[PDB]
Amino acid sequence: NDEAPVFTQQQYNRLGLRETAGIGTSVIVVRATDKDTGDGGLVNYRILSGAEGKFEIDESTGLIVTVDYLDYETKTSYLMNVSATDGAPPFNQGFCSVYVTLLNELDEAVQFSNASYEAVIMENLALGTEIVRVQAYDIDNLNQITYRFDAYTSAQAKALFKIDAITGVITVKGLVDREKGDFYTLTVVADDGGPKVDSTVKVYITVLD
Ligand SMILES: [Ca+2]
Ligand SMILES: [Ca+2]
Ligand SMILES: [Ca+2]
Ligand code: NA
Repeated sequence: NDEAPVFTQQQYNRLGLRETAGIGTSVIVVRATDKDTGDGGLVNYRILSGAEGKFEIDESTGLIVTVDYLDYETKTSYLMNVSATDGAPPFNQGFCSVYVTLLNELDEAVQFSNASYEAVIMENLALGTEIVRVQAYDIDNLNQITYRFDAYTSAQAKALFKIDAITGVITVKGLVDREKGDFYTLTVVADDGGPKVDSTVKVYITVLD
């Protein structure tokens, strides 16, 4: 027991670890010195709490790495308790903690302001009349949404309506004639500039005599 291990820092800090970091990514290196000779000065590294199944420490190297995927939107930061135990009886311990905070990156989809949208209009509505407004909210809270009609929205309905790529306001583009169509189901995509499979909503437009 001549002395116990002392880490080089009380709290280690890794700030802005990318949440989309891959498995095995280097997080931070800890180090506890023990100036006893032989096995009394040889320390074994271990996490006691706080990693929540996302981090693993090398017992010998003291390197911490990730061990599955991270998520800013599920947990923004981690505080792990680490021990260093010397290699001979009586296995004296030393202690630190490790603070990891995550960098929010654009890896999530988008929510809309309702389940769907509806508009009831009359024939021969003037051009550029506002019909309804689609609005959506980047889950990631990084980007603004851009709005467009999806690929499968019909030529006929692309001729009659236009959505604003910024405001998401749908306006009258051409002349709505009842006999040509009294009801339209539009599909609006909200793009966040991100990866995800496209977030869409329905707009149901009804035309009256
Ligand atoms: Ca010792
Ligand atoms: Ca995320
Ligand atoms: Ca994110
Ligand atoms: Na998003």
